[PDB]
Amino acid sequence: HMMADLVISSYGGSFQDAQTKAYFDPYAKASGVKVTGTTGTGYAKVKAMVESGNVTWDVISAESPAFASEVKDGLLEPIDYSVVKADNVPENFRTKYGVGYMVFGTNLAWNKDKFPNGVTPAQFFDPNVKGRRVLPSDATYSLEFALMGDGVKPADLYPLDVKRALKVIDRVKDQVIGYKGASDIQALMQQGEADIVYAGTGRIKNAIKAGANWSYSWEGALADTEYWAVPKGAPHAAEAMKFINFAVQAEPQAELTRVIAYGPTNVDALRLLDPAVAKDLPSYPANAKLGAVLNSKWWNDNYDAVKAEWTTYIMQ
Ligand SMILES: O=C(O)[C@@H]1C=CC(=O)N1C[C@@H](O)[C@@H](O)[C@H](O)[C@H](O)CO
Repeated sequence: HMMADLVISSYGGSFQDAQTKAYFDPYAKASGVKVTGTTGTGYAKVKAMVESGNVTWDVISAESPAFASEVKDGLLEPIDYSVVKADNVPENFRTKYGVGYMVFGTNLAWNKDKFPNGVTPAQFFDPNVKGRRVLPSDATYSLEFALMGDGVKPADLYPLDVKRALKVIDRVKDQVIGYKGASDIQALMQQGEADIVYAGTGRIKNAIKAGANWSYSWEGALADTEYWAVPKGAPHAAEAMKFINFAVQAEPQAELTRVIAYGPTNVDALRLLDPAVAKDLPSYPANAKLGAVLNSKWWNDNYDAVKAEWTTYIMQ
């Protein structure tokens, strides 16, 4: 049994606040287990922890390119499907080393006072459009936005033309104030320290709810899948499977979407929600046609080479 906290690593800020309300606190109440949310999730951190042999994280939230790299390096425990019992979660989300629990869009957002007529992906990469820009911390999401912004059709994205994408970012690189994580981006929006960003739909909508006079579009947006995974050598690997089972059920999945504008993988969650929530999701036909879906197969094969270039690229 659990004699200490079940440690869950995520992204912090409003998204972790949402996960705590929908998954962490309800599981703690249902199981009697102490659940502690932490930050730092990512492939580099998971690798360092697992390879050290000093594993302090029991459950991780992994975005599909980070998840792909973790699987490739044998950093995760296989999911116990005798424990994770969710026939209403499509089999393609129920993978060997992780369970797809959320579908999320990454969108172009603008401050309405600086840009009342909005910003298109073409205008984001236009040197003549003046404004403090924030791009994501890694090459993932960033490269696809640069390419769609430069006129690459969403259907023609992969294999990513990395050279072109970087030459595209090069046009507005002097106006890019940072390459930040989701929590840092939401704080910059709320503090009015940026004018144009590329961030998670839920982070944008939560900043607006909190008073940020910002807007966004689905033009050049990138949709991705978020996974629950268990680091290899996790001290509470068996309890982690019990948390994952709980979290992927219709009620916790619907509670997540209620608080933050990210979509469920459980097919029975949306009928529990306001019909209007469907319009703020990447799968919505009017939204889907304007952007693309991240290809994790491409990132699985190309992440290491792209990362080696990206690190040197953002270090000027
Ligand atoms: O935390 C969020 O609201 C969103 C929703 C899931 C997710 O992975 N998020 C983070 C990404 O949008 C992004 O911040 C990413 O981790 C970095 O760009 C590093 O690749």
